[PDB]
Amino acid sequence: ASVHGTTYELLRRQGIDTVFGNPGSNELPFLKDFPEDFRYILALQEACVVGIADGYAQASRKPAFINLHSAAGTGNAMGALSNAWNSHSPLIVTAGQQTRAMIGVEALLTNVDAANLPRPLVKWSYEPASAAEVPHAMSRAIHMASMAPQGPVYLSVPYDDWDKDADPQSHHLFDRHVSSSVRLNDQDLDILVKALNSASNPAIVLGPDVDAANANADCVMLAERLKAPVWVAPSAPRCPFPTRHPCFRGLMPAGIAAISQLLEGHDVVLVIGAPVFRYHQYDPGQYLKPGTRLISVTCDPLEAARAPMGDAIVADIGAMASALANLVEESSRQLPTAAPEPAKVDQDAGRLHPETVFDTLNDMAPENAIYLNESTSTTAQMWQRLNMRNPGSYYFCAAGGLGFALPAAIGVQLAEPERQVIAVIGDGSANYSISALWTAAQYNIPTIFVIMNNGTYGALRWFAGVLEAENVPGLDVPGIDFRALAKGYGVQALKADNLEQLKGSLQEALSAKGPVLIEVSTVS
Amino acid sequence: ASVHGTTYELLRRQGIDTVFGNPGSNELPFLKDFPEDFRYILALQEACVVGIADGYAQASRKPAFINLHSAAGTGNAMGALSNAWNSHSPLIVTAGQQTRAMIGVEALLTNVDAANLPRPLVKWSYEPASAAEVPHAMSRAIHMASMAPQGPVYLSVPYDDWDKDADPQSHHLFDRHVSSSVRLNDQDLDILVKALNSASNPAIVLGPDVDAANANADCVMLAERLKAPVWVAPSAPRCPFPTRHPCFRGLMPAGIAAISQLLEGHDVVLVIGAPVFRYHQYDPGQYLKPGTRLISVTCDPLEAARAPMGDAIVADIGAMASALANLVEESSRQLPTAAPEPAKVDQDAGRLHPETVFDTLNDMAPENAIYLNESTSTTAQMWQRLNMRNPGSYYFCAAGGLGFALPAAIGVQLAEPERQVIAVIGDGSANYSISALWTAAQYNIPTIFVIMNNGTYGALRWFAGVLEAENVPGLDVPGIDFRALAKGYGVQALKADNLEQLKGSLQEALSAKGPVLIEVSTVS
Amino acid sequence: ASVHGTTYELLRRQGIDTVFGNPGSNELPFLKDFPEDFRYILALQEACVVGIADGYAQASRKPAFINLHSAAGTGNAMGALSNAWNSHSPLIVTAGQQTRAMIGVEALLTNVDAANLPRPLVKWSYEPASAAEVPHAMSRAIHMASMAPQGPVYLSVPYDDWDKDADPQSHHLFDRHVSSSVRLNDQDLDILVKALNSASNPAIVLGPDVDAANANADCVMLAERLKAPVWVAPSAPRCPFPTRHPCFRGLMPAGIAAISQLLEGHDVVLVIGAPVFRYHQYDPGQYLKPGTRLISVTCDPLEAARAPMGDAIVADIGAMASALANLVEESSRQLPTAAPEPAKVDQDAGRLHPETVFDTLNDMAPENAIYLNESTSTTAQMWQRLNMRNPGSYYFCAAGGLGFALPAAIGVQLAEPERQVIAVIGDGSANYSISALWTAAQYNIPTIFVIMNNGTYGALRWFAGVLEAENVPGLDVPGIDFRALAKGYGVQALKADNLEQLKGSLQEALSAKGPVLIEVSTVS
Ligand SMILES: Cc1ncc(C[n+]2csc(CCOP(=O)(O)OP(=O)(O)O)c2C)c(N)n1
Ligand SMILES: Cc1ncc(C[n+]2csc(CCOP(=O)(O)OP(=O)(O)O)c2C)c(N)n1
Ligand SMILES: Cc1ncc(C[n+]2csc(CCOP(=O)(O)OP(=O)(O)O)c2C)c(N)n1
Ligand SMILES: O=C(O)[C@H](O)c1ccccc1
Ligand SMILES: O=C(O)[C@H](O)c1ccccc1
Ligand SMILES: O=C(O)[C@H](O)c1ccccc1
Ligand SMILES: [Mg+2]
Ligand SMILES: [Mg+2]
Ligand SMILES: [Mg+2]
Ligand SMILES: [Mg+2]
Ligand SMILES: [Mg+2]
Repeated sequence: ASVHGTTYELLRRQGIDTVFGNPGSNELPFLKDFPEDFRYILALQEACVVGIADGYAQASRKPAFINLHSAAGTGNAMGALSNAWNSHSPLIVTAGQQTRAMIGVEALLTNVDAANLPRPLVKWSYEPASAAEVPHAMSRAIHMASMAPQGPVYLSVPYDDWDKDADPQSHHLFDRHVSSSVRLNDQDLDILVKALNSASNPAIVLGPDVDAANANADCVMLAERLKAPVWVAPSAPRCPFPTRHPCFRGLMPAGIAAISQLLEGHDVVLVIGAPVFRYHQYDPGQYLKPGTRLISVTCDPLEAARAPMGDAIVADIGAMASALANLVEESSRQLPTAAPEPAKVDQDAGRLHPETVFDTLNDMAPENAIYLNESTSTTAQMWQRLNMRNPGSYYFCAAGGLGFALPAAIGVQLAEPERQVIAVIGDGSANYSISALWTAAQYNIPTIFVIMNNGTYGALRWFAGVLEAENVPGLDVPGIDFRALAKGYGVQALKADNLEQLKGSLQEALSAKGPVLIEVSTVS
Repeated sequence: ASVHGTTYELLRRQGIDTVFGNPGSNELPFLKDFPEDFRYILALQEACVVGIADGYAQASRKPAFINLHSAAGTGNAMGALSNAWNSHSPLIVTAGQQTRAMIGVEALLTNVDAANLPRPLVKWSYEPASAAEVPHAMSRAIHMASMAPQGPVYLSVPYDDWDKDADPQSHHLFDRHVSSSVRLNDQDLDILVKALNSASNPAIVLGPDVDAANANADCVMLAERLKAPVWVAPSAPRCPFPTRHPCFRGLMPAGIAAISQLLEGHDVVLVIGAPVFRYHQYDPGQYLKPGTRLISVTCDPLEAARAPMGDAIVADIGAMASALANLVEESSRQLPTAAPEPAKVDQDAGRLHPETVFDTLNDMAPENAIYLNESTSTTAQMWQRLNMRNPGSYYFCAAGGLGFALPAAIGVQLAEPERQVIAVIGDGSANYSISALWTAAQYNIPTIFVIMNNGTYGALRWFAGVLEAENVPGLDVPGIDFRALAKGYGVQALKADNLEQLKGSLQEALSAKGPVLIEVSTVS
Repeated sequence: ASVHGTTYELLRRQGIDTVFGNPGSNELPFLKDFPEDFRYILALQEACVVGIADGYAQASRKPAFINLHSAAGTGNAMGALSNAWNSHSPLIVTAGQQTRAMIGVEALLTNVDAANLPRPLVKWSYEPASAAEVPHAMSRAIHMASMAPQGPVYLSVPYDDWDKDADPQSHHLFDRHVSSSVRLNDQDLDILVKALNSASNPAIVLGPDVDAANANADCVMLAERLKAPVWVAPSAPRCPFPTRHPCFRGLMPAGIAAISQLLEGHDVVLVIGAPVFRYHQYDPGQYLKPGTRLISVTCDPLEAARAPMGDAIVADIGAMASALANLVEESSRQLPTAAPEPAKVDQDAGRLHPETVFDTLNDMAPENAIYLNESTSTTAQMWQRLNMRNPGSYYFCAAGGLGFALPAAIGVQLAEPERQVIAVIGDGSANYSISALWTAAQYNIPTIFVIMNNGTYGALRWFAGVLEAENVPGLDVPGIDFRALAKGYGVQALKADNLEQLKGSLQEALSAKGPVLIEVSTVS
């Protein structure tokens, strides 16, 4: 058997059937004779390739396979990997290396010191010492990406390895099943449960890993039993709780002071599947107000280590959420009252306010719609005006790296063909991975792209204010015709300069059979 | 003064007055109060930012300053840096870090293990241990990028450093002048000169570093004195010799066997400013045929070390070229006869043959035009059909990383306002850094983009044929409207489906006052 | 031929004939059938192996070859490499890797992520992608270590590579000659020479690289022509000037303020072959007093970049020293007056004062003796009381890493069999690489070890006093019998509790035919 054959067998046996990539000569020996049980998804640029795969992996809750071209290709995807790292996305990144016979002279396309290139943005980076080792190395890649805490991995393979003979003993790799579905031991778990049962005024903070583990339901239960309010950890990469459940209290602002203020009065704060805490703006203060004790359940040792306060338990979020939900007692306290609906902002017949757009989307989008957010200055209003009842309904660049939403929305839509994906992207953000649109058109992936156009890097103008910065260059991005760009890549385009047009566009997009981009004129 | 003030003073004192970047919050403290003697060039995506700066640096022959946003921003430019590394481009890459007070918890936007991120694609990567150290660190960055062998450097700075007080002793950094303009010692230089004077049938091979050092003229002289043929080293990132000079013998094919064959019969082969040798395709054979001795003059120790044959001298290409040109004796041998003009290929009234395009470009483009090449399957014909008489007239992604030409052409044009830049880019390559177009429009940089559209990854289909590799997915890129894309970013667009239209388009583009993109229908 | 045969051929052809190492199974395939024209020097511990090789390389002024055992072996030598890096020691460090067939499972002895292990203490670190590449990789190692700035390199080789067939084209590696013997271009050199000729009160500061390039003589000339005082850069790893020459002004204290004070009044300060400046203690002040201009000639770009002041020229120290010495005019100024002999300290009939020891050594040691210093609290008196007239007469751990002197002295003695090597080592320092003594005994290398025994980490106690730091543990090292330790490794031992015994011991050691260790009772 060839390394080629054995590797594809390993891949299918491990459940992989899709390859996201952008071809190069170093990868031809791998891509040739592409198995009929596999499908290839092409993207015009590596940032888009990984972005799409990322969305696919996050939504499908299974690892995604990627194939890039040597250093340059890997390099173009580094930004995307920074996000994947923060979202614990199980991505298997493979890149073609020059033929071993020419790595020495460093012939064009030689990935020099390869394994070090994607570092420190991957859980594991490696290049086999021989062709027969490739299948084994691939096995390691697959599991390193899948084990908690999930994350991106990198494997570099010289192109002349594929045709070489594979080690017969490689078949032992095919059905290996590795599990990390673990939870705190019984004795210690009871101690925790008792603490929760004793809490006089508990509070729960949920992170992206909850949604990744599809522990949403269990968390809803846990929250109802403890009759506690639920917040989403700051800089939320995903939505781990139904935003209209009586317990939900929204997205926590990414500030130290802001959060300790919010948690004040709560004797026990239980954080699940989130870093403690992904702060953003500099909002100095107390990590926790006196009287508040924090307990963190994370799937990542690195998260537990850097938490500046509280205790931590490193385990599987799904296993823990389930266990806790079924052990805590039903508190006799009154279930929290649902937060009131947000106020309806004034809206004339001109350019739209973000609030108006979200309110409209909320009214017209299907209940199981999936949103992606890369409209950097409107995140707060968005989290308040969109009723997301189900899991996997929200995605935001986990590392703040723009250029994620657009390609990722295509991946998500590819993973969830039965759920309408709607990506709300700022006019500035839309440019980073604009070429991703082509993939949606080509494979007819019905993603809807709502471009919020205010002609400026809104969020930055905001920070400029708080940072009290003046004469800052490059904050405006005028002169971009998104309908023209959509046309450039074969995607139906619509324009919405006012509320009536927005409604009309949305209605048309919703019923359209292919991808659709709507350029919305928003207020600065 | 502040770290902010002192740094800008250091920058201007070191000749820097332009900042290429894409803003983020971590960089606001640095960009605020932007000095009036500086200019900011905004690009919609980091790959474009570095690409533009790269072209600017290569053409201006002076370092270029870049400002990116934390990890994600740096990550998006990794592909671009792979090229910069191969072309010895003096790029000073600076990226904003989170405020020191929040690096510990790893707040959103914290560049974790920062210095390791751009490795191994930079000569130096660093993050200061204190705010007062920033100016010094900046000084190191500037010089590390400028000293031979020039290359990209990385400096990460926590955003709260800028407002801090600078060390008064920093003024000692302002006017530091570091030189690496060195050449082989007298005794040894004479030994070399005598060897060249004794060569019965010498041959000269020139690399990108010759053009970078503007040693072109001196090399022409050297070639005429020795009455020797001149070749351009394989995978040429730049053109180091007038392509129509009687001695010129063209671009060497990137094959081991092909090159040793070419050099057979030449007793002494002098290679200047090039790696020995940037092979590409696997063309096994002898590094050198018996009877051929090789001598390499490189500015990079890494190049001299990995050369699989011949002797080497590590020194400044400019200094050496000059010295050699003035010391070698005038050989009595007959000056080589100029190569004959390439044949005119058959061309009907339909889609154009690449040859036709280049022949036309050669006839219509100004004599001091500057070309950029990212039409991967037509490089050979291009090098044969374009008469490039002057230095800095050709640029090709040094590492083979696509997405360079388009943004780089804008940088070159910005550096050479008096020379018409014409970038010939394949329809596939054009997508990688498509958003760069916006910058050309915004700053009205009159670059001309000629998109060779054959709807496929030509170079890849070719190779597929050698590998007789069949069933290779993702080799075609149909459905892209480049005129629409150009419109999307505000750039005048034209279409050329045949020779007459090509001529008309070129003529219009040439006289146009702003950037122009021409979509040319080429044969598959 | 085999990789084994071809590599040894490359080694001998490149002038290497000695292998310093400590064997392991991964290295057996390389060491078997050890060529008769090579010699192996065994050391009991890796820190000693590299230490010995380091001394050998520095004295012989040629690269030294080392062979260590996988990660653990490389690991034990990391401290030694830190010194080698600071002294620009051309060391070729090779370590045996597990067989390629077992690197995947990480069998015992697998050097994981090998190339990263010695980083950042090596100029180049690498592991070949195939057996046939080994000879080429070795070639790169040899040259990367030898080119300016010289330094240690690392090459990891799977043990199953040696028996594999070597690429026939490898013979092209055998006689490659790479040169970096370069100097500033003519035009710019004259500008420099004129500046020196115009200096009204020039000063010269010499570094270790001067002695490494054996540019001592030329510097003496240069100093006499300019009639300028000469200082040795702080933390001197070597002695670059005859310490009793009328111009010599001694070792500069490693303090910023101290040095700018020393240089005050000198309009032009020329620094050659030294970092600007290897400060040690925190002595804040001005880098240079107003009126002083500094010019640095360094062989290391990293040195030129971090210099906080002055101009710099990166070139070969030998070439530059020679050129300058023969171009500067003979100043009409009065040649500096030789510094007076140091005062003779009071010495009773008890424990000895360091001063007494040095005075005695100076009187009894041959004029071409070679000293090594690792008596951390007596460096100043030593530099004042030892008349070192010739080059390669002094060595001090370049990075301050103790455990260098003892093994290095053996290497130096092995390189200079005709010069008596005398290593003055503190009782604390002697322990770090104590086992090195065995090698001296085994190969009968007549090194003389003078242990300064005051039963305490003297230098640290000093610093403690500045910090007025009190209650610092682990500063005393009582209970060590060095004569017993010497006996343990088969080295003749002597004791000196007073001046008469010292004289007697030295006299006996000097005439002894093998290594000799003298334990000297010094005052605390
Ligand atoms: C790759 C990358 N480059 C730069 C940034 C910094 N940045 C953060 S928000 C922002 C503005 C983008 O705004 P847009 O999406 O147009 O909408 P708005 O800010 O008005 O919400 C920028 C440039 C980033 N996060 N990622
Ligand atoms: C960033 C990056 N991704 C992928 C590749 C691999 N690659 C090399 S040539 C090529 C084809 C691009 O072709 P195009 O420019 O459309 O024209 P051609 O000359 O090939 O017909 C590709 C995809 C690369 N070099 N760089
Ligand atoms: C490997 C290593 N460990 C620790 C130190 C720190 N250190 C510096 S000087 C010193 C004292 C050694 O003293 P000794 O050689 O006995 O003599 P004296 O200090 O009295 O001169 C120590 C422990 C070091 N430089 N290197
Ligand atoms: O795929 C390849 O071979 C490689 O990326 C390449 C091919 C042709 C031109 C530039 C770069
Ligand atoms: O610039 C920033 O602050 C940062 O990149 C950011 C801001 C807002 C949303 C996402 C990311
Ligand atoms: O040389 C080896 O094989 C290896 O270092 C080894 C061998 C036996 C015991 C421990 C370690
Ligand atoms: Mg990296
Ligand atoms: Mg905007
Ligand atoms: Mg094409
Ligand atoms: Mg290390
Ligand atoms: Mg002591």
